[PDB]
Amino acid sequence: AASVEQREGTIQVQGQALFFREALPGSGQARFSVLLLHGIRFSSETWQNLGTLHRLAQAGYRAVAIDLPGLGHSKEAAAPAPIGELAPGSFLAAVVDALELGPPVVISPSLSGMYSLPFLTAPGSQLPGFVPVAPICTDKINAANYASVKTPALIVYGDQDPMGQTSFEHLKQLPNHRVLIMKGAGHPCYLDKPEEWHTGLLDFLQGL
Repeated sequence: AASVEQREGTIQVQGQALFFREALPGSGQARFSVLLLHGIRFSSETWQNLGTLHRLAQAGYRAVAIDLPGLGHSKEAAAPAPIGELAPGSFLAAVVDALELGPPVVISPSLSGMYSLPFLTAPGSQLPGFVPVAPICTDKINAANYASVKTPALIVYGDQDPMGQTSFEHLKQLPNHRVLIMKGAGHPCYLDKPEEWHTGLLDFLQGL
């Protein structure tokens, strides 16, 4: 195909440089943008090697994966908050603004929950789609705020992941959601069953 991918992996966000990898259609046109976050043991590089950025690009989407503060090639950036608490919801807004992605579908697994959830619930921040993958901090957002989010959600998790069921109890409070349970998969379920993950993901993005 004619998929263009760049890793100018550098944008200034709240005074710090963050690394990012990107893949887009090539014509330069895309239905909308998809922002991918990562777990503490991974980074944007994991999405690249898994083929996700490329897959999404050839399907007509602009795919952008960043490295969160202190991880990956963003090692010298300082995290806005410590593991244990929510990061400012305005952090990802700055990210989106620097890359000029426009309202994006946010894929948020594990650790990134601390960044994505506060953003999903930020004032006036109505996203096109949200794809949580056993995020942390789901219990830090109260029912009232979850019920206020109208953005479509695809709750994905592996049935072998104890955080799957736990986080689901809170996430199910999202008004518009669908569940994608990956049988025989663990916490990083997208790595255990790539085909099932990519198929479910694309199917979801199509219905937006």
